[PDB]
Amino acid sequence: ADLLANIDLKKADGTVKKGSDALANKKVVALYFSAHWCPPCRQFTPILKEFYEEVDDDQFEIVFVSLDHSEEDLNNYVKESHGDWYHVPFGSSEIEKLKNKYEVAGIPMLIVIKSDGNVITKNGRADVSGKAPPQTLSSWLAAA
Repeated sequence: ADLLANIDLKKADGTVKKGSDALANKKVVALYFSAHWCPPCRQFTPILKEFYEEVDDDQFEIVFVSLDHSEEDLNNYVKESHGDWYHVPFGSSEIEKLKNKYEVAGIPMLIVIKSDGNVITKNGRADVSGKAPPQTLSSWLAAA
């Protein structure tokens, strides 16, 4: 089973294919939940692009799941800052489905999954950047 087998996924060049074709041979997929309106998001995205380009690994893929408020904002964000990975089209019902499935509210969030959808780690952001302020403050509070 692979999570996104039947979902339309798009690249910056505008081409669309089904997840069964886009993510074939991917062993690890990172779901990146983000939006242009979010200042921590905009700071993390270049660090994510650097990671993606350094590893240069055809077993790995990123899928952007946008919390942007319009298709214009989604597309400009991708063009301005993202590496050459896939994203879910604006307006797709899959955006909400994925947010619900992974319990995403606050962003940025980088959820690293097996191709079947099981979570490897919800802490993709910290693994990539070395930092994740909400989770850090939460463990401080939980010790206080």
